[PDB]
Amino acid sequence: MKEFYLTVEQIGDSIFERYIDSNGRERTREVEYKPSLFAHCPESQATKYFDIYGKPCTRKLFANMRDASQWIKRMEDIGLEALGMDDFKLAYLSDTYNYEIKYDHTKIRVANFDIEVTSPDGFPEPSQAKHPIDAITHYDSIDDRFYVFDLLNSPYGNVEEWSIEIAAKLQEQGGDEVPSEIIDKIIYMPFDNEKELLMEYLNFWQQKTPVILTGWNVESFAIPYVYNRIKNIFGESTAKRLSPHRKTRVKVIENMYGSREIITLFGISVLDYIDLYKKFSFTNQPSYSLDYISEFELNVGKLKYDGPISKLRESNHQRYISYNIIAVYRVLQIDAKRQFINLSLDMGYYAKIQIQSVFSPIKTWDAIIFNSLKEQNKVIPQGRSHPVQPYPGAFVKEPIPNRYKYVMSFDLTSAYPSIIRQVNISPETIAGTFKVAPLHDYINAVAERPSDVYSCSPNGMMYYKDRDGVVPTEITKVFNQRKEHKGYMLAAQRNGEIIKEALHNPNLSVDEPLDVDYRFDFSDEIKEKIKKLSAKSLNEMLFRAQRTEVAGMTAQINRKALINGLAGALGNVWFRYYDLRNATAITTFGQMALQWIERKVNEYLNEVCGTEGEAFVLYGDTDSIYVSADKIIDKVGESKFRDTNHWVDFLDKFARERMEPAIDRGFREMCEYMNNKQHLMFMDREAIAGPPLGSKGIGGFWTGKKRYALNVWDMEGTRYAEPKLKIMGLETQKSSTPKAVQKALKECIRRMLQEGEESLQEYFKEFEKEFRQLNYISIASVSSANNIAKYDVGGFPGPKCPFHIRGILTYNRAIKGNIDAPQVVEGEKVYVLPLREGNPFGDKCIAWPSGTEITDLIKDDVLHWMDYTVLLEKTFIKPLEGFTSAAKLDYEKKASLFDMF
DNA sequence: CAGTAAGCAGTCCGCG
DNA sequence: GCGGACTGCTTAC
Ligand SMILES: Nc1ncnc2c1ncn2[C@H]1C[C@H](O)[C@@H](COP(=O)(O)OP(=O)(O)OP(=O)(O)O)O1
Ligand SMILES: [Ca+2]
Ligand SMILES: [Ca+2]
Ligand SMILES: [Ca+2]
Ligand SMILES: [Ca+2]
Ligand SMILES: [Ca+2]
Repeated sequence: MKEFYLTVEQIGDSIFERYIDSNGRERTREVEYKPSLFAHCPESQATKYFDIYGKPCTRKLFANMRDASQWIKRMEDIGLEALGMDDFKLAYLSDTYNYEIKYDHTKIRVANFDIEVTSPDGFPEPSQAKHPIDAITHYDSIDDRFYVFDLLNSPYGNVEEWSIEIAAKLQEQGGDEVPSEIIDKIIYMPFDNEKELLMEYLNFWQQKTPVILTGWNVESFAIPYVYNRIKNIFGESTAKRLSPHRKTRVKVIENMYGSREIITLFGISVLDYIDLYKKFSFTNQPSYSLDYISEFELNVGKLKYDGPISKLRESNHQRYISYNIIAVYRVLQIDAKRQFINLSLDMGYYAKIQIQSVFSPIKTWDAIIFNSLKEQNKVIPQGRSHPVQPYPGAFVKEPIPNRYKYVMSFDLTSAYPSIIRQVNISPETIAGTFKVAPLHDYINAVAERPSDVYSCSPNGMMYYKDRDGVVPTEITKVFNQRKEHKGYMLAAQRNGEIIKEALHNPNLSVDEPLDVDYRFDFSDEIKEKIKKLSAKSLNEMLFRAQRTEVAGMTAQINRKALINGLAGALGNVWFRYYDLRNATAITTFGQMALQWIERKVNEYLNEVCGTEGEAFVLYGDTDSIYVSADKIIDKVGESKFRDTNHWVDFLDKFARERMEPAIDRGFREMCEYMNNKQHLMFMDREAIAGPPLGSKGIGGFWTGKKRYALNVWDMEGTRYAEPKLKIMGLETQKSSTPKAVQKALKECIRRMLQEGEESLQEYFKEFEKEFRQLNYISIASVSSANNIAKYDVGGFPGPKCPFHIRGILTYNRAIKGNIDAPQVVEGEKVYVLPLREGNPFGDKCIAWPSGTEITDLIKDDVLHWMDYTVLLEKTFIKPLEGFTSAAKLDYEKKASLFDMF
């Protein structure tokens, strides 16, 4: 097999590399890597190295990495550019793996661990590590085993051994329901004392040294806790054994407010699953507890126990251990679904970076572009300092707030990356500037043609047409990967809808789910067999289809994020190729394209309908248009349609056979006008939206920019078994809106769009009458809580104190002098409730940590004083009034003359 | 981390 | 009470 790196570090003048050799064995080597850097030189001097602009360079080979770093400094002191890859491990990987990396995940040791620490005096701070580690569960991907290290004797209580037999039993038998599929994979090790536990853990770690290290909050909790506890008991040298090269750094994490402490283990790649989830999941969650995320992702019940966690070990050690094991398994289950570890490996190996660098698109792109340029003996420019400067972004059309009955949407495939490729936007392809006219002159095709030689953006930039830039070249490769995975995602989705249909008529049989590849559209033979399956087999197939769809989503959406991050990186002062000329070339071309095509679509539709001046495009955002199809439907007449699916077909055909050719023609003209390198503006139909045939549903509505709802029948070629709501921006979509409120508002919207005014009034009336019964958590608002200290003035709200911070301060007073009460953590999320006048908390709201029950001390008082009226008005009624006035509907029946009888 | 646009909640305060 | 300036937070792209 081909070799691949596992980890790489620079330590002084050595590269330390862990790798898989040609026999699939793990090895470690220390290499005294001699880096090269580059300086411009005279033309008269023969060389094969040129910078990205074609100026000749001489290579400088250094005796060692420190000489190279010192040289960079002296070049700054002289005032001359020091060219080449200044991150020497990236140069090392590029030299050592000068081919596309084919990796084998089965040879990569992925460790997933979690620790428990009993603490009587509040949260056990990792930087102090003053309490014994009383349990570790460490799952090893190569052994496929959960290694359980269990402390039997502690100053906080001596306990009996954990029982695997009780662990396996149902909770209704008194057991812990540790899933049966892992029972045989548990290797249980009890210990008489913490020192032997930790010594054995370190010996185990030595034998099975993680390459990828993950778990839930491991970076901010488990790793620094284990490190510091070992440090405190044994000394530094012993704690450094967590690093295969015995090197660690205490690293400070700083954004804007405050700072925390993480331990960098040299030669390990830490991918904390919480950070993987935040970067790659594209959710915003009200809470990031593992119980909360597990429930959301896996539909598994909360891990339940009596009393506080600080008393759980002594009261029920059996359950204490079982829950530590389950917690480790839950992260593996989330990963089997979401496949974020697989994604990280793919992207890391593609770029040739440290795997943990996948969190940084700047570092990812820096390395991809470096490897690409190196191939052609080209030399990358030195990174420079730039002051942060604002620059313009997308255009968003102001919609007329209204109901909109029939709507078809279109938007550009991979808009920004496509602009980059079409225009040929790249550091080395800048050809010059032209004299710019106001944007509107380009939109209306009245401005002078920018160039007869170069490819242009309406921001005034011109680009070469003779050859692709490195940015277009590399962005295209990742775009193509994205496209392949999106294809699989969409096929899985369509296949899902086939199964849902079939589920209307399940067969009364005992049979099995078909063995099929859900990434490909089901053949006719598969469809026929599906129509004969039991409900059990169909449901199993649906679950499997949806799992495939999720896997495709992870792979495609994060590749989309990476390429979109390249368009962004051009406006990031930290990027090697930062250039506001290029960042603005992209955004300004986008504004033009949207408004250009708005004009073209309006002109086309006024033509087919025989009108003038009428606005068919009602909305657009960045690269999308929403076209009113009322007139199209009305031209055949609603009476002509057999059912909903019939008009959906008709509009689908109209979009494909009339709209898209017209759109393509308009964009080809724009490409010619801008003299671009390649026409790549592909604006495909997204949504077909409307009310159910013969209903009083309104179909859709807009309240304003980035705020709308549509009843959709077909999304990007997926024809739904049941209509789906596309809601953007409205409160149903915000993590800040109470759970129960999101649900009620969504049902109100469903009724509006599918059923009409009267249905809406029925549901509102019922919701208003019943809502006081809803669980307090389900009706609590949610907010991130930053700068708690800034607004805290002796425990009371300072000037301009935000509502949610006020709540926290209320909470802090209510729990003051309580060591065991959960503390609100700076920068984390809180639930927030309003309080009625004259409550014992002495303020108008309270907040507590999100994803948790409020502490029992005050729970009963919060419940007694919760202001249901304020809650209702602010979270439900106010947004609903916004929706209904926009749609010209009433959520309460108005008096009519019929009332006289 | 460190792409921009733009919505709504809330504070503070004006607005005769 | 609304709205304007402002802070805070959260989406849509
Ligand atoms: N998360 C993001 N980061 C940076 N730029 C973004 C992000 N989301 C959207 N954009 C910018 C770049 C996109 O090309 C453009 C249009 O957004 P959008 O339609 O969501 O994606 P897209 O056009 O790149 O992919 P798709 O093919 O799925 O439509 O807006
Ligand atoms: Ca725990
Ligand atoms: Ca798009
Ligand atoms: Ca599309
Ligand atoms: Ca059937
Ligand atoms: Ca779009």
